[PDB]
Amino acid sequence: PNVAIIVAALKPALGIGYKGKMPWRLRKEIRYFKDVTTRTTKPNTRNAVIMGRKTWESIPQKFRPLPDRLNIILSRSYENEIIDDNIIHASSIESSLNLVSDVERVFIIGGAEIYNELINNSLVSHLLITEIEHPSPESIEMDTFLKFPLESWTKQPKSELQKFVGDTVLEDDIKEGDFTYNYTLWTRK
Ligand SMILES: NC(=O)C1=CN([C@@H]2O[C@H](COP(=O)(O)OP(=O)(O)OC[C@H]3O[C@@H](n4cnc5c(N)ncnc54)[C@H](OP(=O)(O)O)[C@@H]3O)[C@@H](O)[C@H]2O)C=CC1
Ligand SMILES: CCc1nc(N)nc(N)c1C#CCc1cc(OC)cc(-c2ccc3c(c2)OCO3)c1
Repeated sequence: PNVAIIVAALKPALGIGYKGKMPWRLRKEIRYFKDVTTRTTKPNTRNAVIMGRKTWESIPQKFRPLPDRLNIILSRSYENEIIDDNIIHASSIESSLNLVSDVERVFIIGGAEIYNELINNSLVSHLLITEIEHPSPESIEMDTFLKFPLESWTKQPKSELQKFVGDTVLEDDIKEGDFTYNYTLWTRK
């Protein structure tokens, strides 16, 4: 299964959150998030999403786990166990892949502690970074930042991104309030 990292970051500091939660609510970006992590090319198969313990708690308690997707929560306290059909607790990402079978794609959906560690892993080959632009980056309060070495990564064209998402609509320069974001694909050099 292909392991990929999906994230929304504000240029150029690559910020993601403030005081434990996201400092922006983009309606079309959430729709993009729901479509890519669910869509499958192979018959009778489903995609998996790996998240941190703090992200799982921040996600609405009545709207968890995420429907149509295999929810995997990383925790050093919990053992490699299967609770139900959708929720699986694992210590590492290498152990979670061996435990589950018949999975097409694997997505990494948060958070900061997970992003910074899994970027330097051989399993991850693709990045679905949503680069957000703002006229005044200093105005938005931020304390959480991404530590990615994008110099070792190659930015793929829009045609390569379209193949990865399928028939998902990709709009250029999506303006919501003051924010302007674009979907980009990244592969290892
Ligand atoms: N815009 C975006 O694309 C998104 C932004 N975010 C932002 O990121 C922030 C969340 O990041 P953060 O606070 O770091 O929370 P995380 O989701 O990264 O979870 C951290 C917790 O997960 C556990 N953990 C971390 N690494 C491992 C590991 N390697 N093995 C086992 N367990 C591990 C630890 O708990 P334990 O010791 O119990 O195991 C730790 O306390 C939020 O503020 C949010 O705003 C998050 C998702 C998306
Ligand atoms: C959807 C935001 C997002 N975008 C991208 N590009 N990558 C990501 N990893 C994420 C994310 C995330 C975790 C998260 C945290 C959260 O608490 C603040 C709420 C949501 C969330 C936000 C909107 C939702 C939803 C979940 O279910 C469907 O509608 C989702």
